[PDB]
Amino acid sequence: METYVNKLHEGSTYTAAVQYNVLEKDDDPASLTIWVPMFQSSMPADLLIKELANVNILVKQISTPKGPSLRVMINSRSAVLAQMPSKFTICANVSLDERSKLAYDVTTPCEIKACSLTCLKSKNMLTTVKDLTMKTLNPTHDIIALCEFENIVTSKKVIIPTYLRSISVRNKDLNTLENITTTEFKNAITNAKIIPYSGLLLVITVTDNKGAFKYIKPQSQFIVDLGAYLEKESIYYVTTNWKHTATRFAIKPME
Amino acid sequence: METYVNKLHEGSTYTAAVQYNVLEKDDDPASLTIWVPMFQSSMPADLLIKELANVNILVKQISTPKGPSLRVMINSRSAVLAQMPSKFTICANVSLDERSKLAYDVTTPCEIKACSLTCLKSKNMLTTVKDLTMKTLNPTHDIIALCEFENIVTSKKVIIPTYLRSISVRNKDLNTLENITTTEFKNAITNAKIIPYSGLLLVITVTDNKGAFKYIKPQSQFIVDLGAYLEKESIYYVTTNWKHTATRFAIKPME
Ligand SMILES: [K+]
Ligand SMILES: [K+]
Repeated sequence: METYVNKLHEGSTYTAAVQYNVLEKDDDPASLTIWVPMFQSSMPADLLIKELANVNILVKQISTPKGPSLRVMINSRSAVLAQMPSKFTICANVSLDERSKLAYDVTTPCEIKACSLTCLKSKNMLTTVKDLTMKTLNPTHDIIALCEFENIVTSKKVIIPTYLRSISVRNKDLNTLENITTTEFKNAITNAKIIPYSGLLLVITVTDNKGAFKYIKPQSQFIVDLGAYLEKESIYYVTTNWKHTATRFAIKPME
Repeated sequence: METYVNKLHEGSTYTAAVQYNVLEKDDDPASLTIWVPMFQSSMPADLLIKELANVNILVKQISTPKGPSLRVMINSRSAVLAQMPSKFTICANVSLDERSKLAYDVTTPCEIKACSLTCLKSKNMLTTVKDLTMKTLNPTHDIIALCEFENIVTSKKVIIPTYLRSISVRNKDLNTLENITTTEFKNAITNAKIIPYSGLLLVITVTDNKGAFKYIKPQSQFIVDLGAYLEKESIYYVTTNWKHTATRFAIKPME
């Protein structure tokens, strides 16, 4: 099994962000990716990944008010994985590969092809997009991150534009935008990481609270979902073959 | 242009449920389907469809907290279509066909290939799945509608299972289920309609409020989204080629 460890946060207690790529144990197997609800651990990541790799996964496709969902079961957990959610539900459209299909309401064993563990800061130092929608007043502009990938098989470039937040900008600040797209903000976008979680997850390190980072807790990790953009993709194919090559941004007047 | 009128409700004032299948005006065109927020009209449907067919549609793909979305603009509206939403946003993953792609933030004219108008009861006589999630106490069972289609090109059968509601069932009622899956309920499922809206929309006529229909307003239309199940399909292909052949149900103990 292929394993991946990315120590974005290098403190002893951290938030584990775990994603498995799996394959139905059957002829004509469905292929799908499962991300586990975040949980805190204190076992060093290079040891925790060995435990994560040894679990057994079963899935069941079900119908919910939101549409098709996958019920996930994780067992064969070792003692440290008491820490880890073992029953939970994820979106089937994101999780399942293009052309991959599961019968409904049948508990289905899956073989693990790969396991990725990303270490993030503690939950109180994580900021979401939803968190920030409650932090603006009559905004004037949208901030979008432009996530650039190269498909290493085809050489094709791919841009995924992901919404970050809306803000209000003073007219005088528009001349250079320097009070909004501060040096801190620009460097944080340039150096942002995209890792295998929620399909893909953009992680921006918020180094202070000025301008485009206003009302964010300093030294937070601002995490952003890309999986909604991967519904029609195979997530395992994407995390194997889409090389993250750059992150840019756009500040757009709102519509 | 192909047009479709389904008079499910045959009163003079009705809720118009309108869906357009369109094609980007370009070489290598994207194909997509747009459904319009429901609105009330009193123009007879066989006349309103002529006005609906004459509109002009433009779309713009944008990024939002929920992922990729399509901003829709409708103009070339005649006087009666003052009644109709002319600017609104829908989910891009449902709307856009498999393998169909739009550049971001570019307002894009679309040619209308087909227009469907379905007449539903007035908004106060429509019941949603969300409405009913607030109408049960420690439920014991889920009710699922099993929507059966035949693909008329390939002859393949397709079942879309859609969640309706959860309910609590008395132990004594389980012997025959007759107090839950009443004669009224059974006939309403058998005779349910699926029409081109929200991708596809299941419409169940609620003929009374007993058993599986408890806490629903009598003579309501219980409307259920199938579009979440069509993300990886082409909606125009589906409404042209998936013939609705039956509707069944399952009452499942909850998990
Ligand atoms: K997918
Ligand atoms: K679709």
